[PDB]
Amino acid sequence: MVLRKVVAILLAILPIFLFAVEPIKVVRSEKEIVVLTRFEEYHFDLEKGILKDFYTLVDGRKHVFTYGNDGFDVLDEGTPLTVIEEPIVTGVGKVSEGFSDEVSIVYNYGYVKKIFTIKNNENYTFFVDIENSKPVDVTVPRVSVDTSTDRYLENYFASFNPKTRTLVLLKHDEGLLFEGTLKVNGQKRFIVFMGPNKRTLIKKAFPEDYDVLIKALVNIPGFNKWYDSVFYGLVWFFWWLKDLTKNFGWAIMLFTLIVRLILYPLYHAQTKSLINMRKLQPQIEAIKKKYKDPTKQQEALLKLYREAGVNPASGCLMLLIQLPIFMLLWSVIRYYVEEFAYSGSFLIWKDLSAGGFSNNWLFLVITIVASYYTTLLTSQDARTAWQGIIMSVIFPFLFVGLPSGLFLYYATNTLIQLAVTYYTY
Amino acid sequence: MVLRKVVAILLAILPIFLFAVEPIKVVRSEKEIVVLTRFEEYHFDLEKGILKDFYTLVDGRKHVFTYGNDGFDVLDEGTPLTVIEEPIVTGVGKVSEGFSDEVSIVYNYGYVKKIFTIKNNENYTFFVDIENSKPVDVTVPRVSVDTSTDRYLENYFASFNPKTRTLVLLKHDEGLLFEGTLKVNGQKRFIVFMGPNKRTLIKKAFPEDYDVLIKALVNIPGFNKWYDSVFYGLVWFFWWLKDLTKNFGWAIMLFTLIVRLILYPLYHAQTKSLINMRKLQPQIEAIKKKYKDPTKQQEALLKLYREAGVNPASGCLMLLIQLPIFMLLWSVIRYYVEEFAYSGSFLIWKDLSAGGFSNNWLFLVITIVASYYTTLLTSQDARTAWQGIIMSVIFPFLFVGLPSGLFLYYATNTLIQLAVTYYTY
Repeated sequence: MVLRKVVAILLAILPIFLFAVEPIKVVRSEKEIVVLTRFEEYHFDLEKGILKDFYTLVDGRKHVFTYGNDGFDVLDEGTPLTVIEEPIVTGVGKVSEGFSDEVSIVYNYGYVKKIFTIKNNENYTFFVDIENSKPVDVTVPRVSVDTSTDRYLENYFASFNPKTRTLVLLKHDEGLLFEGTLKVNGQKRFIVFMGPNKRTLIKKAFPEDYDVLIKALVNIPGFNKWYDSVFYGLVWFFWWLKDLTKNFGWAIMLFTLIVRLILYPLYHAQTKSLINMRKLQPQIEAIKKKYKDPTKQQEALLKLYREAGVNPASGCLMLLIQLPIFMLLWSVIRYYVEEFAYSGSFLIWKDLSAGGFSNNWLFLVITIVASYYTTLLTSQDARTAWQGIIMSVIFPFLFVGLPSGLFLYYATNTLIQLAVTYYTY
Repeated sequence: MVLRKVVAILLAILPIFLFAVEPIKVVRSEKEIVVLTRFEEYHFDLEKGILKDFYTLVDGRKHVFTYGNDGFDVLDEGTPLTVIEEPIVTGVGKVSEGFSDEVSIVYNYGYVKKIFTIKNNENYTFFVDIENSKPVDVTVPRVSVDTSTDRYLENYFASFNPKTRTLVLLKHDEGLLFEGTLKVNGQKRFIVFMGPNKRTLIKKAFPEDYDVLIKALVNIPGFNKWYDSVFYGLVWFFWWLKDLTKNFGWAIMLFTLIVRLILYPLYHAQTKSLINMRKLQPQIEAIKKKYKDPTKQQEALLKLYREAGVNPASGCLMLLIQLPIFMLLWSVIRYYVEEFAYSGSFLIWKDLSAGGFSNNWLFLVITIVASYYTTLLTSQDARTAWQGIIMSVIFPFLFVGLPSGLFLYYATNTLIQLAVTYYTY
C-alpha cells in the first residue's frame, strides 16, 4: 500500500495544493470592508455603500483611485442615499479567509440593490448589478486629473489617467445619451474596467466592439506612448503564438527558435571564426612554455595570429545583441503577468513571471549539464574544467532572481546550441 | 579580461557578499533606542538610561523581560538619577543602518558613565562598563516571577525564569557580599548573560568557574527538565565532534557514519532478506501474466513465497528507527542555531539550521542522482523508472522545508548506502 499511496494518494493531491490559485481574501472590518486579489484590491465603505479607494498590486502597491464623490454614489436628485441594513458578502467557493471563485457584495437601501460582483479572473473588470423600484441616479468613477481625457463614447465611457496609466472604462446601455451620472430604472448589469491600459485585457473585457473602441482610445493624448507601436506589435505576436501553442512556455520556445533561426548565420560565423581558431589553438600553435611569460609583453601571439581571416571576441559579442532580445522578452513577461498567474502552468513552473531559486533550480541544473557537454567539444585544452564553472555555475546563480520565463528562453536556446553544435564530423 | 574578471573580480568578491553576516541594525528613535541582532533584541530608554524591554528572536519573538524598576537603574539611596545629555552610540565597523562588529551605548549623568557594550557574537552576553566619581548603586535585572529561583552565588548572581526558560546570570566582583543592587565606586566592567539556559553558551560565557557555576544551576528547581540528561549528553557529544572536525557539517557526517556503523547489521539483514528476495523476484518466480489479476484474491503469492526465511517489509521498517535518530539530530540542530549562524559556513551551505529550496537544492539533486544509481541494482524489473520517482523526487520535495543539516545527514547516509551497496559480485 506504500506504492498505491504514492501513485494515487500522494500523486493525485500534490498538484491540487501545488497549483492552488490564490483566493480572494476578503477582510470585513469596522466601517470598512476590503476585497483583495492577486493584483486587484478594493476598499469599500459599508455605510454609504461605495468604493472608497482602489489600489494596484502589480509591481508594487499603487493607489490609483480615491473617492471623489463619484464612486457609485446612489443619489436621488443631488443628495445621496444611505443603507438600511448591513452589507452581505455573497461569493462562490467559500474558502477560510474568503471566497476563491467569485465575490459579490450586497448593498440595499430602500428599493434598490447595488450588487458588486467581482470575478476571480485575470481582468481588472467587475460587475455593478442593480435593481430599483423607482428611478435613481448613480455616480460614475473617474481617475483623470482633469476632464480632457474622459471620452463619452457610444455605449462606453473612458476615464484615462496618463500619470498612473490607469484607465476607467465601463460599458453602459445608454447609446451616446449620457448625462454625467447613470440614470436607471428597473434592473441593469454594468461592466466596468478599472486598471492599466493593457490592450490585450481590454480585448477580452469588451470583445464585441473592441475595434471600434480602440480607435477612440488611441487618440486620447498620453494613452499611446511612442514605443507602444513596436511594443504592441510584439505583444500581439506573442498573443498569436500563445493562441497557437496552448500556452506561453511553448511560445517562448518557438520564439527562441524563431529568434535563433531568423538570425542563424552567426553560428557559422561564431564557429567559422572558431573552426579556424579551435583548429589552431595553443596546442597546434604548440607555444605554451615558451620564450616568455607575464609582465605583459605579449608582442607575438596577437599579431602573429592576426593573419588568419578569423573573428576574435566571438563569445563576448553575442551578449550585445542578446540584451535587446532579453529586454524585449523580459518587458513582454512583465506585460503578461496577470495571464501567467491564472493561465494554468507549463509543466512544473506554475508561473513563469516569478523568480527565485524555487522555480529556476531545474533550469539551473539543466543549464549546467547542457553547458558541460557543449563546453566539452570547444577548448580541447584543460580550460573546460574552469570553463564549465564560469558560464554555468556563476552567471545564472548571479542572475537567478530573474523571471523564470527568461531562464526558459535561455535554456531552450542552450538546448538548441547543444543540438546545433552537435554535428560531429 | 573576461576570464580575469571572473576568476578574481567575480570570484574574490562573491563569497564576501554571500557569507556576509547579519549586522547589528541599530534604530535610534524618539524616547527609545533599539538594538537588534540576529537573535538578541533590546529596547533602551534614553531618559532614565535603562533597558526597557528585552525580546528573543529564536523560534519566534519572545518578550522575556519587562522593566521592573530593576534594569540597571543608577540610583543614589533609593531615588534614581537621570541623564544630563543625549546618549551616544559608539560602535565598530559602521555599516549603513548600524554597526556590524560591536555596539556601545553611552549614558552619562553627572560623574558616572554607564556604557552598554554589545558584541556581535553568538552569545546572549553584553557588558555593562561603568565609571564614577562618587559611590553609587545600580539595580540588577531579574526575570524570575517569584524570588525562589534567584541564587546569590559567590561572584555570580542567577535569576532563572522556568516559565520562559530565560536565565539572567551576571558576574560581579563582590564575592558573596551582595546586597540587592550593585554598589560601586571607581570603574568596573560587568559581564551579563541574559537568554535561554543553553549550557554550551554558558560555558563560553563563564569558562573560568563554569564547573563550580553549573553545580549550583542544576539544583535550581525547574532548570533541569527530565530529558536534559540524555539530551545534553548528546549535545556535548556533538560539541566534542565539532571540536574535533573543524565544524558541524563534518560532525554530522561522522555522526551519520557512527550511527550507520554502530548499528550496521541491518544492511546485511535488509539485503539478506533482499538477497533471497532480489534473487527470486517475479522474474525468477516467473509468474507475471498468470492465473488471475485484481479483484484482490491474492491467495497464492504471499503464502507461496512465505516459505523462504526472508524479512518482508524491509524498506518500510527502517523509517521507524529513523524517526528517533532524525528527531534527536533535528532537536540538536535547533539547539546550536546561534553557533550555526556565526560559525562560518560548511562549503556552500552558509547555515545548516535553515531550510527552503535555496540551500537544499544541491542536496536534492545529489540525492536524485545517487538514488538513481542505488535504485539501479535493486529491482531488476521495470519498477526502477517508477521507483526512482517515488523516493528521490517526491518525499524530499515534500520535506524540503527542513533544516539543511537534516538533509546533510540524509545525503551523507545515502552516499554511504551507495558505496555500501556497491559490492558487485
